[PDB]
Amino acid sequence: KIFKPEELRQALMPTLEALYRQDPESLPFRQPVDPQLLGIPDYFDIVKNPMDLSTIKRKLDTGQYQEPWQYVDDVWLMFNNAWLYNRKTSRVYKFCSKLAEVFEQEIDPVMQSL
Ligand SMILES: COc1ccc(N2C(=O)CCC[C@H]2c2nc3cc(-c4c(C)noc4C)ccc3n2[C@@H]2CCN(S(C)(=O)=O)C2)cc1Cl
Repeated sequence: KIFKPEELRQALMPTLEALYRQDPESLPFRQPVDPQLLGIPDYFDIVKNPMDLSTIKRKLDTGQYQEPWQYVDDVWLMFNNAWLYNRKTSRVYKFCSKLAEVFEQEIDPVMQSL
């Protein structure tokens, strides 16, 4: 099945909207991690392929995803990076987990019906 970008946007955008609707949980994920601003010079030692909601949104908006799995991969990349870098005791890690739960719940029926 070849998907039109507009069909992908239509189908997938609500799952991204669900992530943004999580407040305050999505707030650390809405822009790329800035290690200079945050004083964390080892961030890019640990995280080689950064990802965040703004990047995912731009890619969906501009039709960069050919297939739904590619979107799903970038969402999980974002989550995996945050789980890798941050300690499980941290607020950011727990918020990562909350967003991943919401994502799993929302993406499931969407993938089925694609
Ligand atoms: C709304 O939730 C938060 C709001 C602020 C915090 N923060 C603190 O509690 C301590 C001060 C720094 C701040 C904060 N920590 C961030 C961590 C990340 C991040 C992620 C994701 N993956 O690895 C790292 C590292 C990202 C942002 C963090 N911030 C603030 C939240 C919003 N900003 S910003 C100004 O760059 O857009 C920085 C953390 C959380 Cl979970």
